[PDB]
Amino acid sequence: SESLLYGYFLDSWLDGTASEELLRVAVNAGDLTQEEADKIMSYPWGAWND
Amino acid sequence: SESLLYGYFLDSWLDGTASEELLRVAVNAGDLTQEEADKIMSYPWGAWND
Amino acid sequence: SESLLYGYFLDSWLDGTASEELLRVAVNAGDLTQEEADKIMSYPWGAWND
Amino acid sequence: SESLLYGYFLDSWLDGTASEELLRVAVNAGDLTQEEADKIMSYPWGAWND
Amino acid sequence: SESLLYGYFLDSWLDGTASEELLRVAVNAGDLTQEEADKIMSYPWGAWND
Amino acid sequence: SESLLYGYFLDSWLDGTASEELLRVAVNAGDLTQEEADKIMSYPWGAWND
Repeated sequence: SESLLYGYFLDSWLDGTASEELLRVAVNAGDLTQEEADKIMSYPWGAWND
Repeated sequence: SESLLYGYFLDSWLDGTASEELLRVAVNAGDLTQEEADKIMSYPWGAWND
Repeated sequence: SESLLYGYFLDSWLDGTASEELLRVAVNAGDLTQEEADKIMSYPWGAWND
Repeated sequence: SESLLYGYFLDSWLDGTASEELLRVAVNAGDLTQEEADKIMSYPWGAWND
Repeated sequence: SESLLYGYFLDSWLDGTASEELLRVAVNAGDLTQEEADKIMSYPWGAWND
Repeated sequence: SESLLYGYFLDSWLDGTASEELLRVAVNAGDLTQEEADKIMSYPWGAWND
């Protein structure tokens, strides 16, 4: 099952506030797994603003 | 029982921010089941903005 | 106990965004029970905007 | 322990959106206990807007 | 562990909406412990608006 | 596992509302561990506003 903040970091990618770097900071923080970051990046960045 | 982000992706369809493609990205990500996507699409898209 | 999205659909009725039809779509989706829809409709629709 | 929507209905009283009637509709709906409604009404109504 | 509404009442203190009186109403309501109120008051009131 | 308010205090750092002092108040309150504060500070402060 996913990290507690997966939905939070996925939302920030989809609303265009998060960057590639931020997600990696979260990976090294342990708030996301590497696999989760790669999954979030598979979404259209800033899709909510389209 | 539903995927953790079902209510999140249902809300984005109902508020008119999500698209058909986005839901399918979530299906292949494993954040939604195929059945859940098809269920969300059964709702009036952008119903909150009506 | 109630469906996960009961509080969500109750809020949308109370803030005047949801309709009678939408609640029934949710009933047939299985995101609300028939009894839950009938309960939500017992509230003043758009009570938050009054 | 409290009804799931206690914090929701307490917030609506504190932000000045809920009324005495609404809380009682929730009591008869079973979304709040009578004791919970009486507790919420013990707070300053619309305290967040003060 | 903390009362369900601890994070809610802490947020209202930090965003400058809650007062000393409100927190005490919550103490007597049983939505916060006395110790929790005293803890919340240890934060800079309206810190989010600074 | 993390303190209940970790995601809350991480969000306030990322949206630029929280300060170094605030996080330390939360450390001494016991709403965050020292390790959690140091982790939150490893993120770009006010990253959501960038």
